[PDB]
Amino acid sequence: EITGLFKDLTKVKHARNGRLASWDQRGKNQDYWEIPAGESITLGEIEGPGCITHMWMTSSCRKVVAPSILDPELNASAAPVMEIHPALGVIWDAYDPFYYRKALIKITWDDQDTPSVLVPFGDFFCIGNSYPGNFSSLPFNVSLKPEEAGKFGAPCSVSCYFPMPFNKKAKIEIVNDNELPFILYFNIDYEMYGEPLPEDTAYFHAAWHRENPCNGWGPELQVNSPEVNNVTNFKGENNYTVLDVEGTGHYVGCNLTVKHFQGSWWGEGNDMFFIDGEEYPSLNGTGTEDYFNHAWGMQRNAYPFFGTIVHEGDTDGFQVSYRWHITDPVRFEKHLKVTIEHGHANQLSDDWSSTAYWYQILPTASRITIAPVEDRLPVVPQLPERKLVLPQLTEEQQAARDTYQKRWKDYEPRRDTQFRIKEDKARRESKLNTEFAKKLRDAFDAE
Amino acid sequence: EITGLFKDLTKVKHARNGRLASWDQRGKNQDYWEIPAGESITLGEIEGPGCITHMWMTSSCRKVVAPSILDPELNASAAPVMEIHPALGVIWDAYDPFYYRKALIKITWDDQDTPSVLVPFGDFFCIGNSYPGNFSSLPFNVSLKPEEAGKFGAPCSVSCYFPMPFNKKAKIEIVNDNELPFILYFNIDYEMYGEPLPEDTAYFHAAWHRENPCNGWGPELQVNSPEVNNVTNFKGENNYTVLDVEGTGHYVGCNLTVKHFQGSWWGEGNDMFFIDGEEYPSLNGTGTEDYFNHAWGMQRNAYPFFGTIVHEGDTDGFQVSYRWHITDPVRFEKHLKVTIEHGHANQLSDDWSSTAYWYQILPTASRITIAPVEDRLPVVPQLPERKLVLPQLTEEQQAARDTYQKRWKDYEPRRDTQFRIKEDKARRESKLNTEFAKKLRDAFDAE
Amino acid sequence: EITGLFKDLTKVKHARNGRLASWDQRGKNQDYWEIPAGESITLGEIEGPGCITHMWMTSSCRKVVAPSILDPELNASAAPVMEIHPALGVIWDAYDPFYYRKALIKITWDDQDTPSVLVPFGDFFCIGNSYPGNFSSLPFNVSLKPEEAGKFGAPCSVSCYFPMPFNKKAKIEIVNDNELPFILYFNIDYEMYGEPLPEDTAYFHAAWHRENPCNGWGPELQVNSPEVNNVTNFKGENNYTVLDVEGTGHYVGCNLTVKHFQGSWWGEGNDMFFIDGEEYPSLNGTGTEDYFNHAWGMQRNAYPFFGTIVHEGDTDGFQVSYRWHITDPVRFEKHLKVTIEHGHANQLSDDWSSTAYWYQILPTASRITIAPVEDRLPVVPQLPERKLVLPQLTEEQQAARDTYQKRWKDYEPRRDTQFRIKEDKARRESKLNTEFAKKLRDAFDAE
Amino acid sequence: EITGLFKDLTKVKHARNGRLASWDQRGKNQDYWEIPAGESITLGEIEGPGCITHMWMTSSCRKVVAPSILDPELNASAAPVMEIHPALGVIWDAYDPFYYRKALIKITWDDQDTPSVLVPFGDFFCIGNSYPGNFSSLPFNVSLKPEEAGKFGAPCSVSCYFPMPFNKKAKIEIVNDNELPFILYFNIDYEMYGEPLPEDTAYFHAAWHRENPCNGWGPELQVNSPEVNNVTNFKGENNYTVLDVEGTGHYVGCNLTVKHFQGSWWGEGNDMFFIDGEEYPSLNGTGTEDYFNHAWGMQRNAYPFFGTIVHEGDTDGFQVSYRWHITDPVRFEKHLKVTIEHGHANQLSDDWSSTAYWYQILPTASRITIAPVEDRLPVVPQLPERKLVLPQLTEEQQAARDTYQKRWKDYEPRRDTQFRIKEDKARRESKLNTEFAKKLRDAFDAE
Ligand SMILES: OC[C@H]1O[C@@H](O)[C@@H](O)[C@@H]1O
Ligand SMILES: OC[C@H]1O[C@@H](O)[C@@H](O)[C@@H]1O
Ligand SMILES: OC[C@H]1O[C@@H](O)[C@@H](O)[C@@H]1O
Ligand SMILES: OC[C@H]1O[C@@H](O)[C@@H](O)[C@@H]1O
Ligand SMILES: [Ca+2]
Ligand SMILES: [Ca+2]
Ligand SMILES: [Ca+2]
Ligand SMILES: [Ca+2]
Repeated sequence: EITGLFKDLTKVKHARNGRLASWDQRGKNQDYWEIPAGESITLGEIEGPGCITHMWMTSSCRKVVAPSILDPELNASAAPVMEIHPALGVIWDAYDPFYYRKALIKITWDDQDTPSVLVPFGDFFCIGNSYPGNFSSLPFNVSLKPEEAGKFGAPCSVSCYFPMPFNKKAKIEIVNDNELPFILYFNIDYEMYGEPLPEDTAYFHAAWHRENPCNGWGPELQVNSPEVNNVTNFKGENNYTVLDVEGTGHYVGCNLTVKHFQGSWWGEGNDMFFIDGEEYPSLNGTGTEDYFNHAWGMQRNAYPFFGTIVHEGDTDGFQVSYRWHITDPVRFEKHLKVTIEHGHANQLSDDWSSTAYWYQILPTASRITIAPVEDRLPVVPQLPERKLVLPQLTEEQQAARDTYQKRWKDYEPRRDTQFRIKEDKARRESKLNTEFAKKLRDAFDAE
Repeated sequence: EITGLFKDLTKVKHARNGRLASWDQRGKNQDYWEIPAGESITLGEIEGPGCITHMWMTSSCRKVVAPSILDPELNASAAPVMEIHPALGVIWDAYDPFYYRKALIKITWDDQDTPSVLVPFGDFFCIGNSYPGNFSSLPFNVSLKPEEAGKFGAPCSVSCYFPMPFNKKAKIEIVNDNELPFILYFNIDYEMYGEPLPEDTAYFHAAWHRENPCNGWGPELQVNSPEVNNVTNFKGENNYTVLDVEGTGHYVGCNLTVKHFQGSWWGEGNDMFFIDGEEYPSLNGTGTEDYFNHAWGMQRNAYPFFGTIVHEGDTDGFQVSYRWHITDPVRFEKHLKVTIEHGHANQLSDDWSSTAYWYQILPTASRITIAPVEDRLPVVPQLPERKLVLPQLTEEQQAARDTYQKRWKDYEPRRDTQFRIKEDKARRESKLNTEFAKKLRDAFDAE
Repeated sequence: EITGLFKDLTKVKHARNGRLASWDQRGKNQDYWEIPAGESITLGEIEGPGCITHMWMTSSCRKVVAPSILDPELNASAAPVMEIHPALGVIWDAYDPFYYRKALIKITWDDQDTPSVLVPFGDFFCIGNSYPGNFSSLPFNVSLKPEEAGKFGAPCSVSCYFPMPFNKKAKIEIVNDNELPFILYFNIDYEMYGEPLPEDTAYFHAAWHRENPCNGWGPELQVNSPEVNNVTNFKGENNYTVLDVEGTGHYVGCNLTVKHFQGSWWGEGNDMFFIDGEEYPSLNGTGTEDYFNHAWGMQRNAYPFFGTIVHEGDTDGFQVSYRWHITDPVRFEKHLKVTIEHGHANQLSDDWSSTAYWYQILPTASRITIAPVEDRLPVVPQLPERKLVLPQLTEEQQAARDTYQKRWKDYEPRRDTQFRIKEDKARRESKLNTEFAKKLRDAFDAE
Repeated sequence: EITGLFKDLTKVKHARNGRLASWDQRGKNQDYWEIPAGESITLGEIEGPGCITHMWMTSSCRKVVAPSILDPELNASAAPVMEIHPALGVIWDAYDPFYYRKALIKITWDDQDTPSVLVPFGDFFCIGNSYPGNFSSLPFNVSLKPEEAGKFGAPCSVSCYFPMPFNKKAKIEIVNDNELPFILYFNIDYEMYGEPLPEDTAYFHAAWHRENPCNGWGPELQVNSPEVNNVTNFKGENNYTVLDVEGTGHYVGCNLTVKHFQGSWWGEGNDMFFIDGEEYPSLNGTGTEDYFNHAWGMQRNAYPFFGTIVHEGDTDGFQVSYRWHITDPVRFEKHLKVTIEHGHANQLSDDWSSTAYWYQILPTASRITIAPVEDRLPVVPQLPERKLVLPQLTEEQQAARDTYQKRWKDYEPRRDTQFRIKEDKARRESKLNTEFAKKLRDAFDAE
């Protein structure tokens, strides 16, 4: 009979599709949710048994910083994002650079008392450092326009093909720790099953970590100096920790964001895997790019199972990398610790953050935590404070300043009102999304 | 034991390879078929049980438009396509622009009364608008030389890796509705099985559709104006129809060719899927690029499961896109309607054409039809006619024109004869292909 | 329940991960082996039952050609490869151009009296002609820096995802026929199983071949001339042979390196497959790029199942191509001969070399042999020997020459000593890798 | 003493700078003129003796096609050009494609009864076919953003460094034959002399011509066919005419716009120059790209004295080329005819237009004339008429259409009012420019 990776297309399954989407439930063209500031919102709850098969999202986070001559009430029903150059003098909706780190995606399975996915919104979808890079891999993709590329908080399309099965419940939320609301478009595709999945089905988990700085013993020594290279590290007690989880499952890989400070090479450190509580690692690697299957540094390649999302050569000292263990998972019966030396023998004190992805049987024994929002922001240089003192103003210059400020006082509250109306639609459609998914489950189960 | 997408490589299967190919059955180097004008030709018939595993093709359609100083009889045995610049003045075989829409690929399973695949030759192989774009995806690939790219009817290699099981019969035909013959190279690889395929085996299906113009209510209104955006559309009675099919199976995606007329954006319309006769769509999308897993327009990306084949930014207003639902298929027990609003709430009157791909158990309940050839040609701007008046001619210029017309009246019928000869080879090898596949079937079944 | 190519991620397997790596077992930052000149070295032996799931390697081979002002003893403990421009006048470690062809990879399964893999180190990893090209495919990848690309012996990352099951034993070796040692970094991942694999399990095999020159009847005749194209070849006695193997299994593809001499096109020859001892080929192709799923020449494309690794357009007359038959394998019960005509009807006398990959049930019936190292080297044009005569020397010029000669006489032997020390580390780590793999085997089976 | 092309920087000149500019004479930031539709406007008149040394311009011509949610009265005081994507739904100011051909630049010297420069605005500044290309040469330059390039009527900066001496008067005018007004920014630099120039001083002249179609004897014969190539032409009576002028002076070159119809090569025709009424040309060229100092076609090169502005390989069949005879001028005592064969022996019937540049002693003997606006428009292919029909409209769709039509009824006249006010400023500043230029002249002469 039929073999190979396409074989399942040649047999029918009695499974019912459903979809959680930001679709405009007024039937109009606002097919996005305005996610409120400082709030969690449920994209949907799905009753199992079923499986998530595909996620697509895109997003925008703009801060109103100047009055516009665009009617704000009518503007609210036009295109949702005013991609208009500030030089035209007619509007200024600035880019919020770090909104991908200020928002989390949170997934809970089977009404467990802990989430199984708790990751910044960006990093989950392989946006490191809140700074998108255009790439394709087999389970994750980012479609980023070249004219939006190379800035913090650039808009782009994200897609996830990692399957997420659940016997009883799926609850998918966005946690917005931002002071600003943001626009989220999403299509979360699943299928519902007519019979339970095997009780030992492995469920999709993801967790985020940052060490900033890494606790390096030699940050001021040149990388690859004879003195650094002859230091020993076997047990890897101080290694950067990608994942430290208790249970039965397999790790399926990571993304890694590195901001490197000395301007040599951040990546001499070995991956070291500790399976099921062993004291010394059974799986020893050779270097950090080596783990990501590049060599002599990272290259501007993004391959199905590994590579570069954002290359250091294109940025102010930061790299985003990924490797998927899809046909080569790292398996564990009791425990897995995934580590990488942060520089050779933990020499360096760079800014490392990572998303770890794994599958495991429930219950989820490890309690997944997230650093608070103030520990999630990119490290960026800052212009020194310039204490501008106004020259002597003509009456004409003072009246321009006063007229503009009066426009700003009238305009900003009118935009605020339009934001509040859209946030109301989001909270309303959150409920509707869960209600329709319940109706779909019940109608499917009834036959 | 062995898991992951490569696992079937680790176990033998008692199945016998065969291949339908345009190989030169004289044993010489004309390993192509001259497909005759206005005729159908059978690439081959294969007795089941078996599965199509791979198709590769390439093609050329030239029109002789000028006399050549190349001996036409010897020229017939040189390379099959005279890629010689018209400025050399020695030959002119002009490119036929729309031959990809004028020819169909037609596949009938198990001696059914209706084809299960009836699609223009281009569109089946993800050439939209008879206008190749270079790209790769998991099931379909086009390899297009940059020097041939950017023109109607460019030569290129096409490859398909969608499996096509059949229990009783496969009949693969080209329907050439062109006034010209065209050169076809092909390799269709299949394997033969020793036992029947299960009765719930889903068979490969594809069908082509166009709405030109779409029935837009606001083609002259600016896209994303507040008036357009506050129109409602829940039921999608007037949505563009990608697929409307009765049976049990699953949709596995589409290509979509859009020629956009107003010069704004064509893509605001939501995908809406109607499963198993439901009145309101159960699967609600957010936008057309969103369905194709891009955002804020389409990008010049072609990923394994989605993207752009031909970008609007490179063309005279047209886009060719695809999405594959290989791990996330849209299943149906009785019926499936795959629709997309043509602009938000079907505002727009653009030229939309699509290839829908799906698998279903037999029988093919739905008679698959195709629009006639006059309805399949790309919409292109035309130069105004120029009623050129010859100047007063010198004797020398009159002699040149007469000598050239004489050369043309001798040369064209010599080229016509060489075409007719190659067409007799194609008709001969059609029969031989089916005879050999029968020998191979009988020898395999004897052992 | 769960379907599609990711499905195996949703079930746990009670299998234990292991890895053979070049990790520094002093715990320091020499995570590479200095592979000795004219020696074989075991990367590791693993006791089955198990499966290789992933290999990553990179390599460097430099010849010391000038004295350095870098302290040679300290330099041994710095970065392993001195990528320092010779115009600085401080060091010169020249690139060894053909080391990819002078070293072999050699894999023996279940203690058989033949290796099952015996292929030049480069060709195995889809580096043809000892001349890397940057590309991705589903099973094999090369990540080559653009700065390093376009030369013989360029450093690059290689990865292999073809699974390699074994019930009793895996033995992975490098055979270095080079007069120079070379640096090898490697990570070889596998999993160990608690029960045997089915005895009918198909084992990974690969073998290498070269015809230089091919035995052409008409190398001086223009390709695609009428005289060439009307020559017949049905039976393919003189076809280039990619593979000729007795057993039960399936061919999963090749790489092919062609150096072309006449400056026209090397690729008119058809693939012809002979299954189970048939006299005439049952699988006839149409041309060599056609086999590689390109058309009208090879393109600068590398797609998941086929394409170009190195494009003839970018070199001095040579191409490196691949095709993978992963979902479309060529199966055989008794025998398989994979051939391609070398030019149409074997017209041409070019330099062809290939790696064939297949799976088969044990035993390996025939010894896999390899051409000796003198027959494995790329064909490169040579500068005529420029018999330089020194002019009359000033005393200062003579003293400069003597001083330099003297530095070289002291420096070279100090670099030799440092190579011998690293070679001793490789031989020591060879034994430790096998001992650790046995400990892991025993501790796994103990549970 | 000092030599070379820089030498004149080492000697002072008792000459006064002046400048005609579109500077905002309200002292605000509208430093452009809205040139009224269907009017001429004087950029300025300058009393001699003096010399124009430098001209810079840019321009914009938008058509309001949709209602804006931008307040139009406030919008008039923001940036002058709403470079805002129509897909945002907030504004639509469409590009007018042919304004470069609908407006002329007209310069009259010494109050003569003819202009000495009468050339379409675009063509004068080496914008051919109302289609800018980015380039630099010694006397003319275009700086065109890549984002704006590849479209009719793209905004770009133009600069002219040809000197224009005048003993008595310079009058510089724009002649706007467009139905639409357009924005013009300009800076025209000159110096004023304290004594007359020698009376024999040669004055700058330019004239424009178009032959569409050219009067070809053989447009349907393949270019470079032996029949075409053996037709003779010594006297060039039917040659394309770049310049045909009576006086004493020198030709300093041309730009040439060709739209080529047969898709071979337009450029086999020789330049032939007839000096001082000779019957047979004394200067015989070899081909059209040869005249332009390219070969085997035109290249994407733009060099100080010659090259390509717009390359045929980037357009729908049209090329724009230039040559400057700055050190190699073509001198005449009584008469010059500059001709080029329109294809070999005037075979072809393509669309040729040119700007000829020359210097000559006054008087300008013959009126410089120009084809009327309807004879100046690029030849472009036209889409067939779409004859859309509205479907049956919902009450909602009808209400949206009525609301949008009402917004447009109100909005368009509001934009018309703002254009009329800016046109009043242009007419006002025309007078002020000439008044100020007279005050400068008188103040300088007083000194
Ligand atoms: O890729 C080989 C080695 O080169 C260096 O960049 C190290 O990080 C690595 O282990
Ligand atoms: O990608 C987000 C949204 O942007 C617009 O171009 C819409 O087509 C889409 O719904
Ligand atoms: O790809 C079509 C044909 O063109 C030539 O390059 C041949 O090698 C091939 O069979
Ligand atoms: O450049 C040499 C010759 O090549 C052809 O394109 C002719 O137009 C020209 O005279
Ligand atoms: Ca290391
Ligand atoms: Ca929408
Ligand atoms: Ca052939
Ligand atoms: Ca000529």
